[PDB]
Amino acid sequence: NFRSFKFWVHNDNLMEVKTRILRHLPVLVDPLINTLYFDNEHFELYNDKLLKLNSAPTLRLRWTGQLSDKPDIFLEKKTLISEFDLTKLQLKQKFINGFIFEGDKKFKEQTLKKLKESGTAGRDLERLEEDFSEIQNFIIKNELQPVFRTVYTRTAFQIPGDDKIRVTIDSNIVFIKEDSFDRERPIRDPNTWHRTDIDANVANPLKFLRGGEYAKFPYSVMEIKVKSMIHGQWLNDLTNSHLVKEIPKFSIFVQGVASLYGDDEKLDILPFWLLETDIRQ
Repeated sequence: NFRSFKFWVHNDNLMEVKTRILRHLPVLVDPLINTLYFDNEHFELYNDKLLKLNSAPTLRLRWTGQLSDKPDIFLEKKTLISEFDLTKLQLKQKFINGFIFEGDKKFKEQTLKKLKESGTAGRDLERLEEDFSEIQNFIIKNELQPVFRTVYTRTAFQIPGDDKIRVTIDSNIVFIKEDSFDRERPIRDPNTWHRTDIDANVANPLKFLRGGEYAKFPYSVMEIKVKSMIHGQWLNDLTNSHLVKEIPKFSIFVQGVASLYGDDEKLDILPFWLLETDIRQ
């Protein structure tokens, strides 16, 4: 309450797993989700998240669909305190560079000003202000920058107004480098919050992606957030089944860093989840 459990699901079992969940939870009803994770060039956040030091926050920009359609963009900081705490800010696209590269305070200022004018309670205005400051200071203090993106499609299962259980399955998971590490020819321009090729509004925006710039993850990732390892019993039948493979402490952030940069001599440590196994057997 609330506990998170993560599983890998083989493509061969994906449809059966979905049909089983659907018997107990309605499904929300194609667009890619983009999650663009931050770290510094020493991979400190990755190191902490894997060793489990310093509350091990992760930080990402998240938006759905094609950046062209002007989606909402979230900047989200997640920290495990038995319970994950999430600080989530909605950022207007054109302020992102200033906010993450230049310590700009003006988007916060304008936002609070508007909300205050329209009648948001003081206690709320103040909480929002703390959220802005905590995320920006986190970025500045630790020299965080956008490093890599995960892209995937999500199927989400959830009974309205019911907290007990909630289930997501993410498929088509791909990791893509988006760092400004190289002083010449950085993948992402150092003053631009995202690499601009893959977000271009064109037929194939992945045209210029190089092999060493992406990695595919082979399984779907199912997360069950509950109020198996650490009404309720379809859950047991499912998760004690050959159909899902529970993976204690799985982190998509850690996996993406390892998959992309492990062969590039940036990392001292790698996760060992125990992907040589056939997860079906």
